[PDB]
Amino acid sequence: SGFRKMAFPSGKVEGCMVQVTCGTTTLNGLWLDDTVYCPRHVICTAEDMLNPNYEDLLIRKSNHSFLVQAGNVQLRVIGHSMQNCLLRLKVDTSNPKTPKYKFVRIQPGQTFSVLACYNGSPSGVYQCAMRPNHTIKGSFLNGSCGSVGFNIDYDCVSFCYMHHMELPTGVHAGTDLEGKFYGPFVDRQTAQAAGTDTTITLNVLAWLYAAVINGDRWFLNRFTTTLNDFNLVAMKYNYEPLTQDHVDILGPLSAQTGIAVLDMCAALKELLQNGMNGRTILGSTILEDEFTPFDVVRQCSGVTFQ
Amino acid sequence: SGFRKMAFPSGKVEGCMVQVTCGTTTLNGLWLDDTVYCPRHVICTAEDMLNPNYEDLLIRKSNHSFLVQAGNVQLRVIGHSMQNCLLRLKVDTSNPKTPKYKFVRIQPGQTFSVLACYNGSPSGVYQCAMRPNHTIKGSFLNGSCGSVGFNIDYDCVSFCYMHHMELPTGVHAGTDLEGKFYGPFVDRQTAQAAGTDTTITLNVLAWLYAAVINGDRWFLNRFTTTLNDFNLVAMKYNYEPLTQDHVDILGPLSAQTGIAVLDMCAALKELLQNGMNGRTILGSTILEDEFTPFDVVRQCSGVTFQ
Ligand SMILES: O=C(Cn1nnc2ccccc21)N(Cc1cccc(Cl)c1)c1ccc(-c2ccc[nH]c2=O)cc1
Ligand SMILES: O=C(Cn1nnc2ccccc21)N(Cc1cccc(Cl)c1)c1ccc(-c2ccc[nH]c2=O)cc1
Repeated sequence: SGFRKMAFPSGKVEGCMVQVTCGTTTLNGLWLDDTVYCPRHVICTAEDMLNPNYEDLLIRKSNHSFLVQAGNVQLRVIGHSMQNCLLRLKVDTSNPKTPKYKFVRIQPGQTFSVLACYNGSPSGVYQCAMRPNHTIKGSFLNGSCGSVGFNIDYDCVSFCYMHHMELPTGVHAGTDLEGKFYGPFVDRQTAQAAGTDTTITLNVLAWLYAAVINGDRWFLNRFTTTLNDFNLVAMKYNYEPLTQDHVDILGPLSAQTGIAVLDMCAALKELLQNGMNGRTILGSTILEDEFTPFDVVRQCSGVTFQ
Repeated sequence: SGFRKMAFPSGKVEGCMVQVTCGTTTLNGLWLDDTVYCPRHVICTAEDMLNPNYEDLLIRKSNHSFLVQAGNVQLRVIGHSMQNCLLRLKVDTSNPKTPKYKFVRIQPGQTFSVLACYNGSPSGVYQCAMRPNHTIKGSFLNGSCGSVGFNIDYDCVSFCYMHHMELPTGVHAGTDLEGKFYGPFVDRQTAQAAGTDTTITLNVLAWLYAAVINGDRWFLNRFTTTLNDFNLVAMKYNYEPLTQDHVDILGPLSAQTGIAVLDMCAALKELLQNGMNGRTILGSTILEDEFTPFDVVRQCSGVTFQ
């Protein structure tokens, strides 16, 4: 029993974190096989951030413009290239701690673990969601750029995020491990801001199923809803519209608890309209949206507490 | 910016997790140097849990009654002894991944990271507090016994918890790494229940200082309080009494934000009496008590957003 915002064990990723220095500028990088990946803003001075031409900044560097430190070991850079908003540094040594890995581009609403790093040293791990507005509500200080997000499946690390920026509202923006930003953001100083965000409906439904699995039914009711009537309520409360694909994804949870998806939707409509009236769900007074249906199945018992 | 329930990176502990089997009974153990530590209930059948005499159950075992599996490697047991509610197994191999470590007995209100394990395989990591009632609000399923809690300080792992039991209210009980239970609990079937719990006052004050560091002052007020007048309010709301020692611990946070501790206490008295009136603090609608003053300093900027 219990339900916590659980991260994946971080060891497989800790063994891949290094420090990358170009002159006075330092941040973190990810060392897989004989390549180091890092934010391309490592080649900038603070003043270069105002309006950098990365092509122009990079052609002015050599291999030896870059220092890579792995623990107390200097790695020699033997090649370099830009890939979208990342630099790829070829190094003289393959990382002997390289796990089985993949690079994946996650979708909005999906969750991942972040390993917060400073100076190539891991400091902490926590679980995030990719918001609908393509930001993450992380916890990062200056020096955290190049920190990575990931999932683990059967000893394979799926890297999905590399940290680049804190936006003016204190949320975070970054790239996949091909250096494409999540959302409309750019690695230069502009008036860019986080767009309006929405609650991840699918995740709130998954977490209601988690509270039932764990033995709580108080918020259920005798009503059902149509998807259209649910979505008129969602629009009012700044919830993502629910789709048939979302209903289908909730099938396994529905089957484990014997609660039809649209009957769970009816419960959520009533929670949104009426509020929680001093009650909690899995220890929370608000409707949590940072657990996917997959996260609930990973963490909860396969046996409902009936 | 941001504030998250952050765990310590788990790698140093992942490298120490093994599986311990005595007949049909399996759980996790911790492999440091040439010793494996695990809950002594590994020597029980399910029926033995009703009223086990561990001295009597153990004298009936040999070294070869115990199988220890580290990945796909069988470790041979060459000695065994009971230490309070743990078994200590001597093995033929020193763990080459043993980190610098210590065993510490933490105090109520202090936090640690849990590495949830099944069959000697780590599955997840999350941060907990030791409740005043000597339980943790973990997330554990059957098979999780022998999972450990820890802190990390400068590459030294301080082990503080080993998982033994889920109590009837779905919270968790365990031991230090000398096998002494936290709280009044015993490793046998009794009517034992979690005692009444209280909110960790010190931690709520630390988290209010975190919200100020991160740039939020909305809940502050022009009042001050005495420690006695604060504690009459604490008694009413099931908060731990605040002590002078707690005031002294908050000195560094007070100094960083320029808010006197008793002025922060006055803010908390007003939040308890009036509620949050639809507002949030660091994204929360409730007063969070699972961050210590040390956790706030670790995670937050050394520079207040003034
Ligand atoms: O948000 C960042 C870096 N950040 N990432 N999480 C953070 C959390 C807290 C504080 C800062 C953080 N920005 C701003 C930015 C502006 C424009 C484009 C981008 Cl992509 C990022 C940043 C600021 C300074 C520098 C810099 C470059 C060269 C030498 N020295 C430096 O400081 C780099 C990035
Ligand atoms: O709470 C546990 C084991 N637990 N720990 N977190 C859990 C989370 C979810 C479910 C069970 C969990 N109890 C109960 C208990 C009773 C009396 C004393 C203690 Cl100390 C623990 C437990 C139940 C069964 C067995 C058992 C022993 C031998 C062979 N097979 C078995 O199943 C061991 C412990």
